[PDB]
Amino acid sequence: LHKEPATLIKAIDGDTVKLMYKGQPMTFRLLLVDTPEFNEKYGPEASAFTKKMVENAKKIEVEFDKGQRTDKYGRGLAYIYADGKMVNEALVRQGLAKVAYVYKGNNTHEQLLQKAEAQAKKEKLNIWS
Ligand SMILES: Cc1cn([C@H]2C[C@H](OP(=O)(O)O)[C@@H](COP(=O)(O)O)O2)c(=O)[nH]c1=O
Ligand SMILES: [Ca+2]
Repeated sequence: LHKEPATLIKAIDGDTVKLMYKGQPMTFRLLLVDTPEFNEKYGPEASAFTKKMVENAKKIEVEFDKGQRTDKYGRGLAYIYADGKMVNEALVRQGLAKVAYVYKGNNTHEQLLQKAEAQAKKEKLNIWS
């Protein structure tokens, strides 16, 4: 996989963010994770976590997997990195997202994220508390 540049337009929630990519505004949905909706428990905390990570970054990058790059709603599907740290993973490691939506051919970082989840769960963090 390859990292590509993007810039933040606006944080949205725990697992969606609006970025400018190749000069065009797009909503991205984070691969392989599910954060609670804002109205659900840990939703606000997930929103806040993602917002802080992307707003504080000097450099946002997008990394598409090998499969589908957009979902049926037109959202980009990618791993998102903030100053080199994967937001997807960081969410899972902090117990603010579950590994989820693992579809074959867009699952390159599945094992990485399952490992993060196992550690979050062992720590009894957030969703696992
Ligand atoms: C994360 C991801 C979501 N989706 C679609 C599946 C779900 O369809 P439904 O809307 O029919 O449930 C929805 C979940 O996104 P949200 O968790 O953002 O609601 O997005 C994909 O198609 N591919 C993906 O990789
Ligand atoms: Ca969600």
